[PDB]
Amino acid sequence: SPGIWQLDCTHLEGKVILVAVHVASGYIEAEVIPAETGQETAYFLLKLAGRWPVKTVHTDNGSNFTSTTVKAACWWAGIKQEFGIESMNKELKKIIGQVRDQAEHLKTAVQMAVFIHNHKRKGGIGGYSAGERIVDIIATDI
Amino acid sequence: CSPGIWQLDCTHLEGKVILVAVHVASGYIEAEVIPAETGQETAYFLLKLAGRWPVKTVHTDNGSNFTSTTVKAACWWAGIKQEFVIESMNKELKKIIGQVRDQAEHLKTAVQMAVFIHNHKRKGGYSAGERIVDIIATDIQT
Ligand SMILES: Nc1nc2ccc(F)cc2s1
Repeated sequence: SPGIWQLDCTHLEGKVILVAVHVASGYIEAEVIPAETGQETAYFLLKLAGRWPVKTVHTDNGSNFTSTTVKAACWWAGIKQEFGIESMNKELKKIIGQVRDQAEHLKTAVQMAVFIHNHKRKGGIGGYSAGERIVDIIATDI
Repeated sequence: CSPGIWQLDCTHLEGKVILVAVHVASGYIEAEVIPAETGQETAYFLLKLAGRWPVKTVHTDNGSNFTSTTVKAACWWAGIKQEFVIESMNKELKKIIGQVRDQAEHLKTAVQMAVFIHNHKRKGGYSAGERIVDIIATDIQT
């Protein structure tokens, strides 16, 4: 189902990175957040939901994800939370390692890695990148 | 017009700076309150945008944040041509901001609520969110 996303917090360089994956496509969005809090998580989720048609979000029982602020954002946006990507975290961290030297700050490196992940040609022919896939899948669904 | 073209501009509200991106072919928008009207903040926003959508060309005015070499380096890295609608989009967005404000103390949150309403709810029978995905998918498929 094209409305399903997984969200998770992972950790690198002593910082927190919130990762969202579109399950059907493998498309990713990620951002370094100042602290592993409900407030930061809710803002991230609200931005995500204004951009893609988000219906259900699967997370673990981490305190940021079970927070009242996240519950409120999901309620406002009409998102169903399921409690309850690890390979995605691994792939994202791998790409981060590949570009890390091209930025001073991890926050910039993370966005470079998202770009690379979503846009890189897969299987030796155009049209099968994560970013091309999510667009095709969502368009076909509507 | 080409599905890879976006316009970016800054607008102001309550003494804060709001960076706005419009996908020209669809009317879809992304916006965020940014800490300062700087090249660094603009470049970060643009890198995130470019990691999410296939951005080929960005139109802006000659504001110092848009002409900065940090924005230029981001465009180089991401393969984006800079060229030096949004007017009305700014007014539209501000109107919605007032309408969602009841669940948003901070303008930061309000802005994202308004983007959500603009892209998903307004149908003026497709939403801008449906249109962008259909325009881009059709481009990919051809
Ligand atoms: N490596 C790690 N860094 C942080 C930073 C914050 C936090 F809450 C948990 C962790 S685990």
